[PDB]
Amino acid sequence: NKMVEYLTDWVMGTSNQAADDDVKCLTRDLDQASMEAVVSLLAGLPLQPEEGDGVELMEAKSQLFLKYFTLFMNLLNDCSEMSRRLASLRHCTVLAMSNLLNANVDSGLMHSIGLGYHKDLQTRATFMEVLTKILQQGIRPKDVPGTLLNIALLNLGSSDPSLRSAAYNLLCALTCTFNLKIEGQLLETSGLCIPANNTLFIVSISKTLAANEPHLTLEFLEECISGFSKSSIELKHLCLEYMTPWLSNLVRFCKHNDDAKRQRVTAILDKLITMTINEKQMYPSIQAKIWGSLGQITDLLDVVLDSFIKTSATGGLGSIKAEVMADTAVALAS
Amino acid sequence: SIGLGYHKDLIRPKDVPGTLLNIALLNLGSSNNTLFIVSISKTLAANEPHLTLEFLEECISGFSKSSIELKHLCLEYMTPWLSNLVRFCKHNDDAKRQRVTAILDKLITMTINEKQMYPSIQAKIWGSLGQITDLLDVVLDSFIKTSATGGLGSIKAEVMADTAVALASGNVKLVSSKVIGRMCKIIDKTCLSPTPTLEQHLMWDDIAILARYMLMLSFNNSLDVAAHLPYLFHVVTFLVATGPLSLRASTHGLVINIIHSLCTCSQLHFSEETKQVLRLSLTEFSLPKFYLLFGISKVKSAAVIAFRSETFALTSLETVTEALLEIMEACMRDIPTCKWLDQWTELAQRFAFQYNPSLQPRALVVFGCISKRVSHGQIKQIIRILSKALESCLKGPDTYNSQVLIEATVIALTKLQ
Repeated sequence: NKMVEYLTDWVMGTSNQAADDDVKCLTRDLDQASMEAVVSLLAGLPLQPEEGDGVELMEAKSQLFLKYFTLFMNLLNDCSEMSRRLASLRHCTVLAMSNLLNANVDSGLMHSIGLGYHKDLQTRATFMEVLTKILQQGIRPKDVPGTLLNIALLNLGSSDPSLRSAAYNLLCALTCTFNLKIEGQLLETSGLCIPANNTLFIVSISKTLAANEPHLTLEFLEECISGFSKSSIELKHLCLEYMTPWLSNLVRFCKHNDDAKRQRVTAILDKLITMTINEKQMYPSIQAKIWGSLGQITDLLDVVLDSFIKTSATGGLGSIKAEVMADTAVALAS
Repeated sequence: SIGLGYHKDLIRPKDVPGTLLNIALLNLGSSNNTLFIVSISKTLAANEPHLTLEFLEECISGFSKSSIELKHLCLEYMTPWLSNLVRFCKHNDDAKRQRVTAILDKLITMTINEKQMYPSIQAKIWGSLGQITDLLDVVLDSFIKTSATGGLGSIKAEVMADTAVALASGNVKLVSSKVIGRMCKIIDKTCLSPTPTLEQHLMWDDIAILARYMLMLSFNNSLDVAAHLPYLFHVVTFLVATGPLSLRASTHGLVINIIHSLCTCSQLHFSEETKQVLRLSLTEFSLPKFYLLFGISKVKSAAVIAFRSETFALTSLETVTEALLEIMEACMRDIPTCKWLDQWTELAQRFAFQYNPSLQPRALVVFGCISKRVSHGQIKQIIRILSKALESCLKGPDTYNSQVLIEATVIALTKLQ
């Protein structure tokens, strides 16, 4: 593990220092070879930090893993958009990242969950292929449930056939491992030609998972509200569609005698209010879908109204937040 | 002069009720009364479902000129009115029929154009208009006509193929049966004006357009395989390694998806061994050999090439048909009353002994490979087919078709005997 810190410095040492076409091609070839060497070296390599300053293993492992992961992501995110090397180098980098992640289970996904949404759908596809392997090796895997379910459900309705296939295989793995009452219809496969219009299928899967398995109902909601900002408009519509079936479950985890649970519910409601205030293009959809459904449940009215009032005090009189929440009170009332 | 209600930024007197109600409903939301307007629209649609035609025409017309938020409101309060269109479906008026055709065409143009709200547009309009079992025939006919006008590989054709999944979400059996029956009917009716190959036929555009419908409806058992398996196998046998590379990949994906749906359908309970055979078949169908057998070789993945816009030998078709028959007979060990081989044998012998330039060379081999009991009439017909093909090759300049038919007859005899 010692030489990793060296060749990591060597890797992407001149990712932007090239100045000549021949120099650029030679540096790209050298980077491809070095990436191949690092990928081969990290394959199965445990992540054991050098003995630190009386530190726990968790902190040193997180620091080292984060250093390598950010180095690799900086290399790859700059590696998109020498001309022939652009694809081989990208694949070598992502293979190295996969071999790093698979080696360390409770030292990985914490900082890797942000690659699922990404911007490079090819990157995301590989990420969900990796997670499928990991979950089949028979952050604790309790909170990983909803966080992974959101990623898989969101990535089914993508615009790349490979991405949808990867997401489908991920749901197959997650349902098999976590025993979710989705009646067990999915079977893992490859070469599937998943149709592009999977809105009804994803929405039905989410509805059945919510009703049959309202076990998590919080990690999924937090992840979906977080990722609703990071998606595109069409996927914003899809995400609202399969998140509407879940907002009903928030009632049960609202009156529980836990301060952490109440704070989590309050944060979810605050994020939803912020989404309502900010997203103006699809405003009637957001109202009639989220708030028009949240109003139909009697228990959560006190919490929702209190969040409205607190955000009104924070935003200030005459501010966009005040007007938005005054109007959305009409939607909540109905 | 009623058009001024559909303003810019800030005549029978019976139907003007709806033609003015549309203006009122749209204008109520201009600059949060969306819930009120939507509820008013739903209540009017239910309690007063009298016209349901002038109002829909007016709303579709006004959707084009509205704003994005106004478009959201328009879809929201107009979706409740699409369900009531079922009443004016069995009506015995030619004018009403033309009106419904125009309305469906306008909705199709809206679905194709406004791609921003596309998930919501589909789930609201088509996800509701599918369930009305009376209007399925009209919807599918308009779909096929629009796709034909676009042609294969068109934006309209792709959008219709994608929207067929939404339509079939509601009524899987009806739409699946309609699509399969129309494709089988086109294939059969191809036997009236024979041409040397299918890609040279006049109905090839129809065949290609209807194939992608099955490709998109195959996933997640939206074709009801447990009832349409023989026709799917028949179509695949006639389509294997035919047409452009996109269609070859589509055929491969269709077979893979049909096998997957058969393996993951809950309407047919299977023993452990049968499901194991099916899973092994799905594993084998992705191997490098079958990619060459389907003609989709030197492609990394079939799905990647397929969702975008080479000579074939009868030995390959024999191998593919044998594999499919293995899967089919493996399935049949559990369904006691299954008559699938009878159906496929009937649909193969139908095309085996009737002349055609393109369907007969394939059909003879498929019949030989699939048949379970031959009789002397079949043998005599096969031998006479060989004799007539030899005579045609000797006389007619078309050497390739005659040689292929001779080879098909020889292979059919080899299997049948």
